[PDB]
Amino acid sequence: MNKTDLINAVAEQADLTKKEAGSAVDAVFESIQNSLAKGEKVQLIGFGNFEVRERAARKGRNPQTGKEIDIPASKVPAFKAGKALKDAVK
Amino acid sequence: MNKTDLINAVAEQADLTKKEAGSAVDAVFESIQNSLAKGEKVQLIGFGNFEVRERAARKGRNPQTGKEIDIPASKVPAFKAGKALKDAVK
DNA sequence: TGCTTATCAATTTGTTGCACC
DNA sequence: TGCTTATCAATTTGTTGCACC
Repeated sequence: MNKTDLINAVAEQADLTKKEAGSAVDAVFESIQNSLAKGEKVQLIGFGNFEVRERAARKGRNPQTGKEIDIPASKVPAFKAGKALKDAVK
Repeated sequence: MNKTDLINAVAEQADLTKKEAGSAVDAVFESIQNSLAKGEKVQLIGFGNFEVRERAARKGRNPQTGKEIDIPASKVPAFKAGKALKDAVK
């Protein structure tokens, strides 16, 4: 599924036009994104929670030279799936 | 931000009624859940990917007995953040 | 939900290039 | 928007119990 697919699925289930569904879908993920950008958590009952996490510094490898790379600590978005999601997948 | 806030933000940004925004938000979560239930990833440009991950078996510890726990393999929902989202949060 | 054991194990993640990611 | 390095490092994850709602 890509976003176009999701838009079509939403239009069908919510009984909206394609345009309205597109607007709706763009609005949810822009809104989740903007909330995370402010360090604000997003808690979506029946789905899951997004939050910003502080990731510690770590190491990577350069594939061409084989040299170790320093990866500095950074803020990263994380998602915690709710029970409904976990159950359906399992 | 919670689901109610998300619905409100959706109604405003997408120019939809609350009923419509409500239905759309529900349809988004359900569509994602259903796609994952079938093992198919939901890929959203910029934002990231919701996907199904086969988690290998692992080990834990019982906090009261100190005995090792065999954590079996299972399928779990995972989220892989896209570039626009990673950038906006760092 | 949100924190939580360990004289816990070990899977997982993140790294570049690809003129995009 | 997905593949991708490792004769790669090492953070992270995941475990159960408790205490709230």
